[PDB]
Amino acid sequence: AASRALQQCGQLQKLIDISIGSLRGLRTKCAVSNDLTQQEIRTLEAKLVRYICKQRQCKLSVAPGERTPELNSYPRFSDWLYTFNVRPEVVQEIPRDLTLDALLEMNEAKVKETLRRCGASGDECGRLQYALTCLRKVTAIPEEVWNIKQMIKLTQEHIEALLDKFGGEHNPPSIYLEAYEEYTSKLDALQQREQQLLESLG
Amino acid sequence: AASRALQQCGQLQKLIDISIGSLRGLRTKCAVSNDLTQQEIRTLEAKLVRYICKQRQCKLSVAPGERTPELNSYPRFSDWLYTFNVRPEVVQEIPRDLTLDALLEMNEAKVKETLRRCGASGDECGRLQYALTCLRKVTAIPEEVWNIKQMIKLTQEHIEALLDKFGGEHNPPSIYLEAYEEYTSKLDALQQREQQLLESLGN
Repeated sequence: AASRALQQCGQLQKLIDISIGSLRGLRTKCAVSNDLTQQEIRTLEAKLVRYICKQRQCKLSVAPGERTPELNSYPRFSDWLYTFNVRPEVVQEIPRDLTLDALLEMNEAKVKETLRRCGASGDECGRLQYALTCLRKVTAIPEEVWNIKQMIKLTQEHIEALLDKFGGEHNPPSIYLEAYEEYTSKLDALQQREQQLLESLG
Repeated sequence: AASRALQQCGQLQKLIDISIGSLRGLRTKCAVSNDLTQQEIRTLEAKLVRYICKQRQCKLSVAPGERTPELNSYPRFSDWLYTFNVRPEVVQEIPRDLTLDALLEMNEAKVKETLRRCGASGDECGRLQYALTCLRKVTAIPEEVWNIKQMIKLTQEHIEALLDKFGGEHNPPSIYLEAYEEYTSKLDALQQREQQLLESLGN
């Protein structure tokens, strides 16, 4: 179990590193005051949180007894902080032995006071408090199978609704065309993943 | 301009209504403790915020003088609250004359005390405070043109990096395959929109 978990964290870390690069590019090379830039930042932040959660789940699936220190290093605290755009001068003022696992364990008043000691902004504290709540909520082929099937049904219904409201127009709005492309793509990704899960279950 | 802005708000509202339905389904028909469910909820919340901001931009691009009350009704405050999963018992305890435009005008202490008086949770107050900050940051064909071109370059680089790290594998991880599909799709959506913007800028 430890070998499989460490391999998965390493794969997840490649996605994280790529995504952190793209997030920095959106934040520095794009117009941040633009509503599409903001949508894409939020979407990439969401993927990074998912990848970080999956690394943590991989580490916790192993019984605690001597899961290799390489395995215990995932997820990386700096990756999570960078996901929520914590200023790098604040990351440098963070204690070395402090981990995301510790933040999850403290109460809300202690989290905020710890962030303030590092110089975190009031805007930065609410980000991480919200992030810990979204993180804590999350912390199985058949359970993944059922959930993916519900998500396919909703995605099919979303596409049908979009087509009902905008289909067959000769000057379709760009904002509709973006949703059409994304959701028909999402349906194909989900249907593919469902086949992967039905095989794993079978 | 009032006619065009109202028409755009109407199109945007159709996307909002559809998206609110899908968000409710994710929250009620799916496993909310699942990390893919959470990603998809976050992604739909992001689109909803974008649609609401675009409605607000449409209303504000028109000079204020007698823009029709139908136009002034966008965005709808309940749509924004539902996007951040505010409990309906809290929505009912919200004053009628209270608008999203007013919350944007208040200081942080005023926002929190107003939310608390409606019975909002501590998790709901920080959620909406975070939402107002993300909202306030946002609140033009050539500016859209330039931004899309930067986003295309990053999307292309993201795909190239995905293929560098995972391309040519015989058992590719599902999580990679999901990213590959999404980003190659996103590149096609961006490049199509770039064509549309280059046409509008041209004329």
